[PDB]
Amino acid sequence: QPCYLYVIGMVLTTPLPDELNFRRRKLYPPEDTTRCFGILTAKPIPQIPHFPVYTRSGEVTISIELAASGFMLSLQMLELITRLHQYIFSHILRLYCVLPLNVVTLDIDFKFMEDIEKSEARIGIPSTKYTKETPFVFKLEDYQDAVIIPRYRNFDQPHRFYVADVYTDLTPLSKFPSPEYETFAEYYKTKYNLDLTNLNQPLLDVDHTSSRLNLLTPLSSAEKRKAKWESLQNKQILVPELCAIHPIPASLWRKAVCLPSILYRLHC
RNA sequence: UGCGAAUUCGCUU
RNA sequence: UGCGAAUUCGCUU
Repeated sequence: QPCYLYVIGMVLTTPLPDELNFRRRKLYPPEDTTRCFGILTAKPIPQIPHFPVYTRSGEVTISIELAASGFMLSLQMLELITRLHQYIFSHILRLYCVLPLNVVTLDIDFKFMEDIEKSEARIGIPSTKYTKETPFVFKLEDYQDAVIIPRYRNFDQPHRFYVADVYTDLTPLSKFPSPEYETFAEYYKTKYNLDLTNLNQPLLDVDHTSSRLNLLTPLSSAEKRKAKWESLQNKQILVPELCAIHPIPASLWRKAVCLPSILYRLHC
């Protein structure tokens, strides 16, 4: 049997208005980045009507458009698409084929997949050898569209964070929030015993990547505790030298988290 | 919107 | 060894 390839078209048709931007976020139109997701099927898809997913940035209209049909794919290629599929749900979201598309005309982003398979920060936390002679080097560009994880805690279940702001006015030698430490560098030294080989780097603003499965629609003592918690998490200021960059870029992570909504919608 | 701890209560016959 | 409610605390920077 041949193949059918659909694009999951996303547009932010209604951006979050100021009065609903409680966590005062930056809005992120999906349509601003060319890479996105798609569905590879054996049987064709019945043209579903446009439907909204409610995301951090506003109301995104989802549309399922046909990209190709009646073509073939090699076993090796299917094995790759497949592995990726399992990776998206087991590792990215921690939950026939969902795969990434990208221009060169949208198409299967095999290279991107090859990079995910090749990256050392794809499953957990990679090791590094920063020394005085081989210092951590900060390239701003690597933190524009990025998702990072702390290298120094949660080995078994790494938390992942959107880079929300690069604070260039800050350094690990800037004053630390809590009184018990003079500086960021001291905090990580006294507490985690981490030495920094770069004391000029900017610091990072973060935003948790976690989401509610179901976004098809727009509080107890449980949200009352998860309040202060999730709030403190997003008030955390991170040091790049201490964070690994995730192979999946942020702007696609934003799109990936709409996937469980969309597939639920399509199966009904 | 998590990992845990304690305390006090509701639902069964 | 569940479904919920309230109260008070621990872990992040």
